[PDB]
Amino acid sequence: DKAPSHVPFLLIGGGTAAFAAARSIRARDPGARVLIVSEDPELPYMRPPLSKELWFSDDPNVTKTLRFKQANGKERSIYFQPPSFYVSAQDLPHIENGGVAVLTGKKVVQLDVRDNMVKLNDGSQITYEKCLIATGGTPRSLSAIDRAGAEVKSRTTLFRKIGDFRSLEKISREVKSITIIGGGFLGSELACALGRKARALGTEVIQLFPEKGNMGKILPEYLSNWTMEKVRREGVKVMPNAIVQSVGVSSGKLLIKLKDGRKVETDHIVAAVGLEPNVELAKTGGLEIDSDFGGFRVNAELQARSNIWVAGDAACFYDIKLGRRRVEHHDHAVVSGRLAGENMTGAAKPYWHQSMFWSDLGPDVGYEAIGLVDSSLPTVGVFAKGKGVIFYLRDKVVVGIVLWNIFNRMPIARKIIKDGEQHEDLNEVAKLFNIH
Amino acid sequence: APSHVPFLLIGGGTAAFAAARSIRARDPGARVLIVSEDPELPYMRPPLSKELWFSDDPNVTKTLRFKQANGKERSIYFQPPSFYVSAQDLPHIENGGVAVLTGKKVVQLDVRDNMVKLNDGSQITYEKCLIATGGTPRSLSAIDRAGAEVKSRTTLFRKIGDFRSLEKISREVKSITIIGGGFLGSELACALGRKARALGTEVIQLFPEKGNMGKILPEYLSNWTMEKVRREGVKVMPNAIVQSVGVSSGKLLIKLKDGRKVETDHIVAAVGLEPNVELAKTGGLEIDSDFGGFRVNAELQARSNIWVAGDAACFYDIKLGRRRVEHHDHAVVSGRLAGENMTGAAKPYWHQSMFWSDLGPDVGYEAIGLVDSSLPTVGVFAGKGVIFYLRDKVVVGIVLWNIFNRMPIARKIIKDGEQHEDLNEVAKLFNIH
Ligand SMILES: Cc1cc2nc3c(=O)[nH]c(=O)nc-3n(C[C@H](O)[C@H](O)[C@H](O)COP(=O)(O)OP(=O)(O)OC[C@H]3O[C@@H](n4cnc5c(N)ncnc54)[C@H](O)[C@@H]3O)c2cc1C
Ligand SMILES: Cc1cc2nc3c(=O)[nH]c(=O)nc-3n(C[C@H](O)[C@H](O)[C@H](O)COP(=O)(O)OP(=O)(O)OC[C@H]3O[C@@H](n4cnc5c(N)ncnc54)[C@H](O)[C@@H]3O)c2cc1C
Ligand SMILES: Nc1ccnc2ccc(F)cc12
Ligand SMILES: [Cl-]
Repeated sequence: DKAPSHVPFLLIGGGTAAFAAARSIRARDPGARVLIVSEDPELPYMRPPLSKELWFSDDPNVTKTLRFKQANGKERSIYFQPPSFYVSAQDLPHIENGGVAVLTGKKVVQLDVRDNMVKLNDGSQITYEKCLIATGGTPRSLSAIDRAGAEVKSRTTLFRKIGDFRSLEKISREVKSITIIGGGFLGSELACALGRKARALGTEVIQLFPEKGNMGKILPEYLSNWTMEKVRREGVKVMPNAIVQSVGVSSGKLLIKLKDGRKVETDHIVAAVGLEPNVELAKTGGLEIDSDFGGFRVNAELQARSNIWVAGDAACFYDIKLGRRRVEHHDHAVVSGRLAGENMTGAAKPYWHQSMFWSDLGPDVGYEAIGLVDSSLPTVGVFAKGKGVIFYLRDKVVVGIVLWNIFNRMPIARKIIKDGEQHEDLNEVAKLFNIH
Repeated sequence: APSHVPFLLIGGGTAAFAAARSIRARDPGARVLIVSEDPELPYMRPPLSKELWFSDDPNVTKTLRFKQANGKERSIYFQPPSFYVSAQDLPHIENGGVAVLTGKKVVQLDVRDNMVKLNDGSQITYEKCLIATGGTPRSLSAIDRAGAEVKSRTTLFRKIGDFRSLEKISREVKSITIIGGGFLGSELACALGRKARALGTEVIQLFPEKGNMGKILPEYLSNWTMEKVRREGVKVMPNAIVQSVGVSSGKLLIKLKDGRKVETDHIVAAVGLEPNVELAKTGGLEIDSDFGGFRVNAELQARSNIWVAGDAACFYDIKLGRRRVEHHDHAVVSGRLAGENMTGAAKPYWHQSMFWSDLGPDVGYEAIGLVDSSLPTVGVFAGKGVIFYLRDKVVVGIVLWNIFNRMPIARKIIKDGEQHEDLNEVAKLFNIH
């Protein structure tokens, strides 16, 4: 498709934050003409299903349909909207009452803030009246894998996109051993997914990471340790306290050497070791980057310059209640994207409604969280019967909450963090989550 | 006070006035309200440490008028009172105007409701707001830990009242000690030194650095400046760190960490500035933990309808990085820029501001950009000279020593960002051969 020379609303990146902004812009300006520029070839879609529901689908064609049943039981697509919801970029300036167009397979490579203009990888130039940067991030790699050969790189997956789910799902049906490097939520979710698939095929799934347990940087040690046992019981060989020294090929198999004496033989590697914000457009744009948290530095309204906002994983924003942060959650991309779209239509609203996070580690372990969640903060945990709540404290105030197997109570956790009261007994607060 | 005003400027100093003029020039019917905690109308401060001390008129303390370098006499006030309109008539007068509400302090900022609250309970809503609160002079821990008599005999020099009180003190006591080697402390030393020569009194200046402006100028130039300050009738004591200050038989006794002790009658502390950021709490506005002040972007904007300018603004310089500048011309430039952006300009800080200092009649300094003695420097001299401050193989700051009317040249060198193969050739641009 050809890109129009001018568009009122330009959204750079075609992910969750961009789509939520497009929906928000259209809801507030019913005749709005919104162009999304996406380097990926796919229309906007949500990523959480790529490590969860799509692996537990009953439909054996799930790799083709990309449909899944939600907790409510209703089936849906990973795509936020079907193609019929969008208009073509060529017809965008002509269609009555405007619409939302997605220019796929195109990357914005230059940003001219003074002239309100971008340049694409094919030389096309597009002027805008208001611009959203929603470029997300790029998965990090391991130094050991960067130093390894080309064969190792070709057998290492950085799990982010639909193509990664399709390649890894097919690999899980062809090889006998897959090793996941990374103890975060993504690595743990993939371990449970591959663990379930391995039980039916009789294959091997290994997860190794330097922490003492899964999500060691997020959950307290005792809860991190308990989570590791549940991941192990999903058919996963979990190796905590594991630092990769090198990776090589030995008789067709990948050989992982750890800083200790242990060695791991496997057929394929999946690296889930964090994200790097896509901030390359800051150079040509003269946009400030945050050296502490990374990403584009924006204010409480997600604004960088007069006609430029940033949302999603790439936005380092000022939280008037919690301080300067950068969040990499799905619901944050939705909330921050929606907020940006509103401010692109004159709302002038600060980030106020805190976004939630969630993770499913099998069918028996569900986590929900909100606010500042970091195992380095002091914590108070209250548990009962299997379930519990963990409060993260700062300045004698709750700044983060993790709900373990407690659902439909995120608004309560959100209000506790908003009120910012110095509680004399967190066990009484725990009763708000039906913990007695 | 009006209940509502389109343009509200918090603080009545250089940045506020420049913003009001800028707003009025772009929106000729604009109605601008300045809220100033001081009782005085907007005025420039540089004369308070220079021209007003070298005036021939013995009534200068009353007139607050001085002769410029051009020789034309003027007031420290930016405009006469007749230039302003009253706050009562501001919402009614044809074609609007600029009003100043003196003796009133904004004590609360409600960003959500576009509303401020004054110290007298008055509430004022706005459509666009400029925070130009400047800063407050810092004090010394040694003087804060001292008694009330020490505090009462220590001057923090910033306002008209400080000039009047210090001028009177210089005619009543025999020894004044300035603590601080910066531009303010050195200018006051030369001023009191000239005034002391006619009375035969004493002026002492002590600071921790090896010389005047040790944090700004390279060591060799800082030392040379110290000798010139001494020749103005000043006893300069470098490498001096105050350990404590007390009163001994009616005299102030300053005890230094190195064992030295100084007897004096009055102290002037010129040891830096603290940005007035108290409104950030109620306003939910971010402060910069590195440089201090309100954190704003390249357009000096904090929130949708709030800008910050002057000494209190920590802004992003797209060419030089995040900074906070405390110069007179920066308050003028940033204030003007804010006013333009408050009327839809959407312009980033681009025109670099200059600063200057006069240390007597024989030493004039002008500088621009990032000027810091910790940066690598190259000095080219001929009585006069230029000092280049380098970073990433590029000139990021320039100091001109006794070279005038060439700041646009220095400004262009920093803008071009060229990697010069020979800075001696560049010095020829400043008539240094
Ligand atoms: C497998 C997986 C599972 C997840 N599961 C969960 C979960 O269970 N719960 C949760 O809370 N979060 C989860 N997350 C995190 C959540 O998906 C992210 O926070 C969210 O996708 C971030 O949205 P975004 O719009 O900021 O960026 P992205 O979704 O990454 O979208 C950015 C898009 O812009 C493109 N782009 C980048 N630069 C340019 C450019 N210059 N020009 C054009 N296009 C460009 C990128 O290619 C990408 O297509 C998961 C993430 C992954 C990868
Ligand atoms: C004695 C002296 C000599 C100087 N000489 C030079 C020189 O030679 N060259 C140079 O480049 N620079 C010089 N400077 C620095 C220059 O004067 C300052 O950079 C300039 O005044 C900054 O302007 P401003 O608007 O940011 O703040 P200010 O001029 O300080 O104005 C702020 C005003 O706002 C008021 N205010 C604060 N908070 C509130 C509130 N909540 N409500 C209402 N009002 C409030 C403050 O009382 C003050 O009146 C000198 C400064 C001083 C003090
Ligand atoms: N000459 C000066 C006197 C007092 N304060 C100053 C602050 C900044 C500056 F650049 C110059 C000053
Ligand atoms: Cl000291």
